[PDB]
Amino acid sequence: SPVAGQKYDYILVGGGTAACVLANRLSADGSKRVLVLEAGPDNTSRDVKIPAAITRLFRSPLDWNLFSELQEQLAERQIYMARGRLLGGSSATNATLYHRGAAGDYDAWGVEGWSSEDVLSWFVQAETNADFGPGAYHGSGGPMRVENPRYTNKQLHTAFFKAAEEVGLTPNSDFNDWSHDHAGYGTFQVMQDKGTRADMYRQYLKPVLGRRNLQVLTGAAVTKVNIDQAAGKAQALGVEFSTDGPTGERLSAELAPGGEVIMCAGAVHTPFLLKHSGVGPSAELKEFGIPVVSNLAGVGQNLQDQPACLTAAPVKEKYDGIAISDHIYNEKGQIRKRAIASYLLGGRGGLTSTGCDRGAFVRTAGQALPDLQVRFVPGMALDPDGVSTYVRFAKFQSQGLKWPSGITMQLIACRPQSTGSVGLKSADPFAPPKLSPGYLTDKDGADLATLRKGIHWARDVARSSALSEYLDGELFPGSGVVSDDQIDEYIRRSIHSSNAITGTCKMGNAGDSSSVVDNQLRVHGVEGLRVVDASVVPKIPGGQTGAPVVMIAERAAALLTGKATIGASAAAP
Ligand SMILES: Cc1cc2nc3c(=O)[nH]c(=O)nc-3n(C[C@H](O)[C@H](O)[C@H](O)COP(=O)(O)OP(=O)(O)OC[C@H]3O[C@@H](n4cnc5c(N)ncnc54)[C@H](O)[C@@H]3O)c2cc1C
Ligand SMILES: CCCCCCCCCCCCCCCCCC(=O)O
Ligand SMILES: CCCCCCCCCCCCCCCCCC(=O)O
Repeated sequence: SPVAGQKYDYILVGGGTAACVLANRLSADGSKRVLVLEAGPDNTSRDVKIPAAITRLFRSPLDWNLFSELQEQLAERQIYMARGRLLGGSSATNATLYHRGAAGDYDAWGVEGWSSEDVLSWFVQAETNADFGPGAYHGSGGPMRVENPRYTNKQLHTAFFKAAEEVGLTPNSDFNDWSHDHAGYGTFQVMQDKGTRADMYRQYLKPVLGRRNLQVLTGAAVTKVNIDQAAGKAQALGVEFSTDGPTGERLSAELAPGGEVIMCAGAVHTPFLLKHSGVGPSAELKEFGIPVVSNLAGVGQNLQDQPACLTAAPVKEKYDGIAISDHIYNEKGQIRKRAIASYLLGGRGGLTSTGCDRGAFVRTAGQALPDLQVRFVPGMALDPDGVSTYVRFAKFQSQGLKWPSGITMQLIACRPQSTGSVGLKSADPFAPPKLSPGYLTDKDGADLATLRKGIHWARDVARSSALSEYLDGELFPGSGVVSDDQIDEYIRRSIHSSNAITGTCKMGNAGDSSSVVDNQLRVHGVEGLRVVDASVVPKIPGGQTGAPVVMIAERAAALLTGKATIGASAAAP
């Protein structure tokens, strides 16, 4: 209906992080008609603009409210896996931490034309940094905004840093500078613009909505990619979607000649939609009577996510009032006047904080790269599940209760060895995917050992003089949890997502049989079909995954507009 009689040069499935970048770059020269189909609504929520309101986005209407299959290995629990559902996607609902990982993470992909030396200029191009000028590792005029956090907990941030120094960890002045080792303690930069969320809707899509060659539909749930097995090769024709949920008429947006469909539905929904389109393991598609168009083993495999557990400790009675929970709420759960004023006057104070923007990368045992990320929070978890405690914190407002003053250290396996999957539980394209995070399933128990040693590291830091000055015992995991076996069980019962999720449409070299796309991001076995989102990441980098997604989208846009090629190698004689 809004696409009737229209031909598009690019159809983007999803309007999330990658999609906002592509919509911007691909519509730039005015020659090409670009359609964006987002299932969620427009990006207008105040809860998206205010970083501390991440607490309100979990388990909300702007989230997919996805739960995993029962995990036998995690005390037989379903795991919540937060995913943004609106223009800007998960960039609109995330913790805003700005990480690229290490040069070694990209070289470890071993994909031609995607080495650390290939990707660096694409990170730098995207970047405007308020605290790092132009140099080998920072750009200055890109659409992203990155800055040092504009909240500082004067006692607790300083005490964390001195405690990490007291246990002998080195500082890292810039976690995105590849001229030095990834490990160390310091401050995570944030995708914020003077303390307001700088999501990829705000930075890439919203500024160009005036473009007549760009059409963005919200409330538009893609149901499958339309693919024709005519001439003698599967050819994308366009995309089926409903603007009215499961009962809506199935509409078809149509490609112009030379048109491509680009999957931008993210590492959960892209492989889900490809399988509904006949692209996936033939046995899984047959299960639900989906005709096999491209028998591709890798689709929905290689799901990598960074699992988390935490410690938490209260402060002494005399340090009551010093935590971020005290900066945001008073003792009745009323939002502090000082926090509102600081946010509106100059974009500072507790409302600019996602809480978890100071920390460390640590090697638990002589690894080539750090296996542990620590996120320090100058406030106290009231649940061993940190995402649950954030939902609790949002619900706490106006309850007339006082949130106890304390700290948390979240431990993340940032370069995990476990993999999971995403597939189908039904033929209905509106049903939730069959989602398996696969936490703690690696053959050697490496991810569990990372988190157990993480808890020992957090206890060493909390015991050090600088922090123990403020603290008064331990709430989580608590004095009941001391042996290696007790810690493992605490981890199984409390492990939660740190919200990465990559690798379900793995990019790979020619000859790599686990790959779903080539190094041009083309889906194997289909013409005019690409994936440009977190799905394509072969091997997850350490740290949060948003900045690598924007880098991949920037480079794909350059490839599709003819501004760049990918690979590299001189022809053999
Ligand atoms: C709570 C949370 C915290 C995070 N913390 C951080 C952090 O601090 N820093 C960081 O860098 N990274 C963080 N991440 C990860 C980062 O946000 C993601 O890796 C990145 O945003 C993913 O980009 P994407 O384009 O691949 O997918 P998304 O941004 O998820 O975009 C996918 C889009 O597709 C849409 N979609 C799905 N199905 C359909 C359909 N059938 N039809 C139409 N549209 C559909 C979705 O609604 C969504 O808008 C976090 C993630 C979350 C969820
Ligand atoms: C954890 C609780 C998070 C609280 C966040 C909501 C705080 C509400 C403050 C009152 C609204 C402030 C004025 C509106 C600011 C609108 C967002 C913006 O335009 O940047
Ligand atoms: C925004 C400030 C809220 C304060 C809440 C109290 C402190 C709790 C720390 C929670 C445990 C670790 C952080 C969990 C981070 C969840 C966000 C994310 O993963 O994207």
